[PDB]
Amino acid sequence: KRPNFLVIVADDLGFSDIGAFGGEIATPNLDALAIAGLRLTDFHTTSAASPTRSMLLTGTDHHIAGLGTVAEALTPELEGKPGYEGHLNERVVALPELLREAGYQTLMAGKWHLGLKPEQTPHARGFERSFSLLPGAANHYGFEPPYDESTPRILKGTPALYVEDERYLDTLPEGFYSSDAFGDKLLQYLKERDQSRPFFAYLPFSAPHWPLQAPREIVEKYRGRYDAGPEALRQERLARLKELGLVEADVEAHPVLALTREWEALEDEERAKSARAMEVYAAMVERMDWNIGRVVDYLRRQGELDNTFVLFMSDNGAEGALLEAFPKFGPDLLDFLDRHYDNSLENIGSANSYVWYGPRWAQAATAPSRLYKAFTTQGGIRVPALVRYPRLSRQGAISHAFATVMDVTPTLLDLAGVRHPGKRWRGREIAEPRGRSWLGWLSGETEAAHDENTVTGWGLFGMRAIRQGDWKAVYLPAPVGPATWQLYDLARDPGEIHDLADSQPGKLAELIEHWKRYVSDTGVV
Ligand SMILES: [Ca+2]
Repeated sequence: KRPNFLVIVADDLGFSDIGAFGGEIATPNLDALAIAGLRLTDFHTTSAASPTRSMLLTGTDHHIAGLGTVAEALTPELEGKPGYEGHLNERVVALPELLREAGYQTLMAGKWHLGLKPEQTPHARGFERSFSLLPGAANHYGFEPPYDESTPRILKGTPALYVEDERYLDTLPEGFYSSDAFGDKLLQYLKERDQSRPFFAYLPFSAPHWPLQAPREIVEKYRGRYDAGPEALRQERLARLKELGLVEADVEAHPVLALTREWEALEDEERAKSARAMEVYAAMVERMDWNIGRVVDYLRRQGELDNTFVLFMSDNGAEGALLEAFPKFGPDLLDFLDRHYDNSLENIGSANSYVWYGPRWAQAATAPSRLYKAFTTQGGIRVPALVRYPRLSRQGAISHAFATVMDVTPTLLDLAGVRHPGKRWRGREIAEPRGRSWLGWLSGETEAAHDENTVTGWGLFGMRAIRQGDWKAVYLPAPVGPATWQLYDLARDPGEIHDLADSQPGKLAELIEHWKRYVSDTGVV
């Protein structure tokens, strides 16, 4: 009997935020799935939202699938390059397109980020029912600033732009909050389904992405929890990750890098507003979890949960960006926020606040990894992941087997009994997956879907990484790194701390060869 699929994606969720991944945040629904299922510690996305999402729905690399760089950063020197179209292109077929022709009902509620135009929406790319925020982010409550020439570029590119199927929405309902609206819509779609056939349900939240906003009654639950700051938090998370066996007891955490003032150097007002941002974030995660519970509990009561392959992942590392630090997100973002929002302590988290938590809170969640979102180090690309499907033998454990987002499409086609069509689909040439199906591994037949010779590449925002087995080389340009290849043995040094470039030039050499083939195979510019 063919399984259902429930693929749930958090937006900028960090590695140890969820209870079953070492966190203090209340996530009882996700915990129950994770502990019963398989937690992954070596599962990888890309370093940003739309690249990852392009891969998750294709089984190939973002440079092929249309998100060679993020759309919001395309220049005229890249526009025209194949795979840099700025949206999911027609050089790929998506997973829902393939399941839909094989009898699955394809259902989505959440953030898309794969295209703004009609012919690029979920309805156009294989979803029969969809309720979607098309851009990368937006106000969770739908409160919009004035849009004119003087509006910061980062706000202009994040309107609350929603579609349902083919209808671009004029207005949002009363009481709209993103995670609740997504929960509501996917539950509706599930209740209205044809019960004699399986479904592919896609639940990409916009939480916990900035602006950090959540229901006050949930924020209140975290009052005072983060008063000790982000370095005290990082220590609690590291200890708990070791206690749970998610990281080995000897692991050396990468040092925290930040241009901001450390907690103890902050004035009391500043501290209070930063802790409140973290209390808000925690509420965002809890309320996402609560909506997940609504979906999952419905399926359970229907007797469908055990027949549903449930995959949860974040889409990249925790978000450490200072949005004020990027002039191109302006002109003056902070002044505009100061004149149009209220970020006073007591308003933070509500519709007319606009905050992000910054590098220090972000690195508490990525530890022991190096850095955070938009870096090709482990901090930006190693994300929490779980699989709950009791029809698979490998459940109840923590697995450190290498995996990536590109493995999802081939795994789900496999379970559906559906063959990838090859190099041609709907009269056009298409790419075949670069990932590998997880079926043998999760069946207990092999110990991993990949091996010591597997080669995987990353490149975005000028950064690079190239990995074979557990050897990884990384390239961070100025001002963020030495603008040279650094080499790491991930099996001994997960924090990417000890550069082996000089002591293992032969291994670096080979990885640089692999990197050239990566660029060549996928069209990296
Ligand atoms: Ca993201």
